[PDB]
Amino acid sequence: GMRRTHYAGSLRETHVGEEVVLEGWVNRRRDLGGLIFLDLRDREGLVQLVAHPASPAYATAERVRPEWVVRAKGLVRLRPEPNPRLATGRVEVELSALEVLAEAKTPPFPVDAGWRGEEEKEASEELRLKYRYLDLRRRRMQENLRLRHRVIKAIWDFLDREGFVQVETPFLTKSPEGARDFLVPYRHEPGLFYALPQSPQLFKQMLMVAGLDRYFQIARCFRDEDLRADRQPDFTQLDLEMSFVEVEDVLELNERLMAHVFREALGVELPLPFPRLSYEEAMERYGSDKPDLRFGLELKEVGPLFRQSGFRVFQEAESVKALALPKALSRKEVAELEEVAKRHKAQGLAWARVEEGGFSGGVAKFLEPVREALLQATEARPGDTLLFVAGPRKVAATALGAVRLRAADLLGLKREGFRFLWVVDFPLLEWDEEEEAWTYMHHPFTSPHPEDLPLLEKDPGRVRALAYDLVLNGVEVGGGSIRIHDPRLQARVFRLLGIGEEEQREKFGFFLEALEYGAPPHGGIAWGLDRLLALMTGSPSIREVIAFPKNKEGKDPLTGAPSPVPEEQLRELGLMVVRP
Amino acid sequence: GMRRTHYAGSLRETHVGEEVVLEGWVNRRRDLGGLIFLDLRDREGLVQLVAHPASPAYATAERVRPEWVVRAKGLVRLRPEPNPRLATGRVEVELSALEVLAEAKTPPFPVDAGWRGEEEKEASEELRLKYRYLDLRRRRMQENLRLRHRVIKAIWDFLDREGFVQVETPFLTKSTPEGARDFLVPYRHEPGLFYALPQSPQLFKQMLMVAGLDRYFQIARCFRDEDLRADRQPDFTQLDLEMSFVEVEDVLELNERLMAHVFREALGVELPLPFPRLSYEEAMERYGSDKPDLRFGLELKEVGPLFRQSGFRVFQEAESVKALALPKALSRKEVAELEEVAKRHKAQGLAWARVEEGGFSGGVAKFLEPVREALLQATEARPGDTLLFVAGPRKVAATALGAVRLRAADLLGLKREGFRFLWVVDFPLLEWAWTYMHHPFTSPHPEDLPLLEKDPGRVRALAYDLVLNGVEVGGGSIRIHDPRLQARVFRLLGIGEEEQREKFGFFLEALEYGAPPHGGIAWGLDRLLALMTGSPSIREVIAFPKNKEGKDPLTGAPSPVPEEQLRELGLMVV
Ligand SMILES: Nc1ccn([C@@H]2O[C@H](COS(=O)(=O)NC(=O)[C@@H](N)CC(=O)O)[C@@H](O)[C@H]2O)c(=O)n1
Ligand SMILES: Nc1ccn([C@@H]2O[C@H](COS(=O)(=O)NC(=O)[C@@H](N)CC(=O)O)[C@@H](O)[C@H]2O)c(=O)n1
Repeated sequence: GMRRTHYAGSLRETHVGEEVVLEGWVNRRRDLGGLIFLDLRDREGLVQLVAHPASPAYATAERVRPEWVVRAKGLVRLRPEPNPRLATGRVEVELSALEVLAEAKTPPFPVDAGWRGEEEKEASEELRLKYRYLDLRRRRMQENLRLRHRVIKAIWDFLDREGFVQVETPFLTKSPEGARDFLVPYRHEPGLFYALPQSPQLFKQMLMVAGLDRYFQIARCFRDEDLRADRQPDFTQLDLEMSFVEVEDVLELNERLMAHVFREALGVELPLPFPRLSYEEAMERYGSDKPDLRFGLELKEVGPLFRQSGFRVFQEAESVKALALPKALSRKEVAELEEVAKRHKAQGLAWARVEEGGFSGGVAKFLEPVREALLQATEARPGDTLLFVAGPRKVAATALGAVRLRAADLLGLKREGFRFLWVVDFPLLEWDEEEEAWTYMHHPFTSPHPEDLPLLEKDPGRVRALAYDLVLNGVEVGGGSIRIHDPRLQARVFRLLGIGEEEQREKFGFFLEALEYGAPPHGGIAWGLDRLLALMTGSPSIREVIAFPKNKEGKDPLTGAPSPVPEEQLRELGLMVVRP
Repeated sequence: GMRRTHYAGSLRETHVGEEVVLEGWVNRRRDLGGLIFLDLRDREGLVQLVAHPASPAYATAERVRPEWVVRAKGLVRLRPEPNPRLATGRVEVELSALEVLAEAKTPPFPVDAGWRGEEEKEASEELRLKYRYLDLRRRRMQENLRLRHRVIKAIWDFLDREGFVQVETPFLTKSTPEGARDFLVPYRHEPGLFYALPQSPQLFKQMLMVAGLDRYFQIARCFRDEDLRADRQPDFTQLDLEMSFVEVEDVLELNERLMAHVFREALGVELPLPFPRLSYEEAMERYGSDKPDLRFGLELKEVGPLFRQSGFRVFQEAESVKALALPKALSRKEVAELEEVAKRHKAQGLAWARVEEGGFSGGVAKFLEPVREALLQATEARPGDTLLFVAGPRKVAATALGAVRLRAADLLGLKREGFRFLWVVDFPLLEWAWTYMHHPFTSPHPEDLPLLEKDPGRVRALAYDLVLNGVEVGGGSIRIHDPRLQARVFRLLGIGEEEQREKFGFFLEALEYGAPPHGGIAWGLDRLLALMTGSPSIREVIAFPKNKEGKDPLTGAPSPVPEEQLRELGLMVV
């Protein structure tokens, strides 16, 4: 068997007196009165080795430097004084033998602090990526990757128990989730390409046409986007699909799955069921379709209070939303929130102060005439600051919701734990304020609400979709919908989305043909697994939970990708780079 | 909750008297005696629905057609006589309600017969792939896909219990001009730059050992743009794993126990442990192949040193004479077929003779009588057998008679059953300049290190192949962890410093920061599943594979893109 008798970090006082064989890295060396103390490290943590001048191990111990790899043999003994910061801190290994398995030069940044329970100083992330195989030696990074393992295994255990079949779907496939495709040139016929899948969407629906009833996959997705907002060129989804389901069936299975994952991998109990908010409810109350429920400060509609007001900017607005903050803001901070508001298309931010009887600052003058109704509507107390955005309903909600989020940081609100929620009853179409156009919030295979089918031709903007988003702590961690299984309806919805019969055949003809062979009712969802793991670990970026990620420009400092290829190779593909 | 109360195929006599709600596809319809029989299908199998004339569902049941999707409601009853070919065969459902959820076109081929336990006529595979979502309705295809699920879950269970960490590695990585051709991905923001899809996770998994994770695995997709002949797909799946502080023995032992766990859990088959082991040299000598089929015997025997004084010059002067004893007197037709198999494998010919009770007859029988007692003790041949001989260079004679041995198995109608695994070990590190076999990180055998510069062709590697029924299903090695030894192997290969950096620079630098001893392996998961299912191609164990030519008839890929999509990438077709 193995030479190793134990993981180094697993030794305890119950092993005192045993002879052990250990293998690991030298976390740190210190010399004292002729003794050589080596902190030996493996994935279970540190244990102290002691090399005595009279031991045969001593000559070898004198050569050793940090990050060298050694095999050590000796007797577990109690330390005269224990180190309470270490799990092995009561014991040490009295070395009888020591062998160097590998030498090492000094690393470009330290990896030893976290194994001692000490705080790690911030290193340059471009350097950590360039030497990612050293960065991954740190305890925090190994914890992240081992949590990732435990989450996926929990997912397999639960979905296997629920009868889901794991199916691996293609990577070299047909050239659809609202991004650009990554292409792969076909070598034998220049001008031909594969595309990497933006998601397995069409394949998992075909697996329902095939009668497998329920599917899942830990799927890699590839999307060529502006990597703004911590995007990686490829990323991981828990993808799943079910047959003969309504929305509620998908929502309940996912809730139970999430509670299982959090229980088994984090030791956290998630109360069930998750809260549910409709799209309109979410934006009315929070000004966001990804509400952060870790704090209050809900938005209130006060437009109907100003229909007789001399303040034309309020009186003409479709909506005036208000938010009461429990603090008297400085003029600098107010201007900061005003800038946030203006960055979200608002015409501006109004403000005032609540005092014992009257109001002070900003627009207080125009607030005095409606004081009684306003205080009942906002629940504001003396010392608060009231903020207002006036305008069209979606802008006013969205602008003051972003002010709300920013203000939680300014006020230092303690936001704790994991607050999941479903957002449901999305409209089928979203209005692009900029491009003056209708676009789909979810992909084109999302089923409209069956009660709304006659509105597809009469009034498309009132049409509800059978779609849903899963939100965690103000972050979208999942999204899905019930699908269209009638080929007539899917073409009808394609026509509505501005897709003629020619484009339908060229992009989706194979899938529309599949719908004519008896497609069952089906629906599904996909989680953003990297996003979820980042939240579960409190990481600032999904790069902390991916073993070998790209940097922010989608480049790989570790390997040098992306890079040129030999001119010979590029000519074999029958392509050339166009001259600027 | 769900509308259905049960999977259609899960109903048994224990459900008699319950009212059920079922959803599925119409497998077939038959009218007999005024009753309408509908075989309702879902993934657990078929159940008979019966519509009686008085029933509200009677008119609906008469109009439904194959592959329509329906919801049925009724009472579970015993059949008057059971159909034992169905798991639900003791029961049927008396319909009270029947609702059509989707109509269906007549499929281009039948998918109904397997679910009744009947043989299925072979359909054009190109037609099956074009309508793959329909092909996957067949019972056979769903069993393959569900077996694949059970194998992967069993791998996760076992390796998780043994302390392995699953780690996902990059799909967009560095293109290298190293050997097999990469599939490329253009980098939009800087035309002329490309990512490559990974040929394997090799460098990432070794770096994970340098990172101290101790033991890793991944169900990994590999992409290799090479010749697709011999049932290859442009991408395929490996079970990929790596371990620290191991010797060859530690890797083989782990993989043996893992494989036995997989077969027990996913197939209900017991694999005796340990697996047999043969060195590469023993495998070549006894079977003429580095992937021996152990499902039958008929071992090759070296008889060269028997004819060093025989008059038969072609035997007497050959470097090697290999012999094989077949337990059947063959026809002159059969011998000439084996002879052509030998010549097709670079042999000069195939000598033969029959073994009689007192001596030999036919072919080269005359030159065999002087050495009869020794020839028979070496071949263990009995009267009635037929001796085949190939004389020539050692590797050629072995390889040719090994292929003769395989073709002979079919001629004799040998029963080849079950699952026969073995390890092939102690491969040579190199082969003639000099070149490595798989990748250049494989460790030399420690006791052969001084021969690296003196006698390189005799240096053994710490490399191993896993073979099942004559097929390579896995390969790996102990890796080099000493950078000075890795540079030493590169100097032996003539691979300069500028070429090392351009091809492995980031990994060779990683070795300078303390790499532990480590080693690993990868299984060909598709290949293993095809063997586990008796499928003739890995296409049968992949949900949506390419055809034999590498194209996808289902979606039409690879396909052109609009010129604007390609111009945005800064590339053009020449
Ligand atoms: N660049 C990114 C993008 C996304 N994601 C995460 O993928 C989820 C689903 O993606 S999705 O595009 O919203 N819809 C789909 O892919 C559907 N096919 C799923 C279905 O309808 O069943 C999002 O909710 C994010 O959490 C992430 O992490 N990084
Ligand atoms: N076109 C194919 C090719 C292969 N394979 C299967 O991958 C195994 C390993 O691949 S390998 O190429 O022999 N080496 C490696 O990839 C090393 N990184 C493994 C290691 O050293 O740990 C083969 O033994 C086949 O069973 C398959 O299925 N289809």
